[PDB]
Amino acid sequence: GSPQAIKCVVVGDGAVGKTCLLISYTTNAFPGEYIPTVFDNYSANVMVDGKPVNLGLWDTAGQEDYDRLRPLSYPQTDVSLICFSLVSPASFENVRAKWYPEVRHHCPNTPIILVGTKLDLRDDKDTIEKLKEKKLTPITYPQGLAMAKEIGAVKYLECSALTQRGLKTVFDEAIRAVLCPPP
Ligand SMILES: Nc1nc2c(ncn2[C@@H]2O[C@H](COP(=O)(O)OP(=O)(O)NP(=O)(O)O)[C@@H](O)[C@H]2O)c(=O)[nH]1
Ligand SMILES: [Mg+2]
Repeated sequence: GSPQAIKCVVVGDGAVGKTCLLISYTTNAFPGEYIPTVFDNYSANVMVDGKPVNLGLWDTAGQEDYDRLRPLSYPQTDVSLICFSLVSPASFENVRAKWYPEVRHHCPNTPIILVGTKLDLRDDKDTIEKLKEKKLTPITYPQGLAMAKEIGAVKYLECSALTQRGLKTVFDEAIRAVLCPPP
């Protein structure tokens, strides 16, 4: 047959690491240094569970200024990654306050993966200490999983675009959430 075409849209607050996640996955290199994007397209031709897939990846802008344009990326979405940074509690709460409602509205009845980004920073002695000074604490795995279940996500996954810990898994699971498994 042909590789199954699967459209995956990536959303979440500005600076949670959406573009880095995509560039790290598709090229194996982490981009130079930060810079907001305005809807870039990426792709991956891969095997998952013995099936070839053409994964089309749609990056989106997290900033509020791009709210009116973001919806143009949603038609025909097969799976959505809702991203939050593990070291930004606000970005976590925005999963329920903003991103889930937006995705559910524009992409009803398609799978969602919840992605906790910047896993390397949850492990950063410094970063922790620094969050502490601000009365913040990183989001834990159980906390993340609970958000996932609240929003009906098929999976909760944690990763670092920088170290690539758990990176491949995010995309294999986004594809698995779409494919029809064996009998
Ligand atoms: N430590 C660390 N930093 C990361 C990781 N991923 C992205 N970052 C950093 O976080 C910042 C934002 O990343 P970026 O991918 O541009 O975020 P975005 O979600 O695409 N922002 P926007 O919605 O504005 O386009 C950059 O400084 C980038 O280096 C990570 O896995 N670990
Ligand atoms: Mg970006």
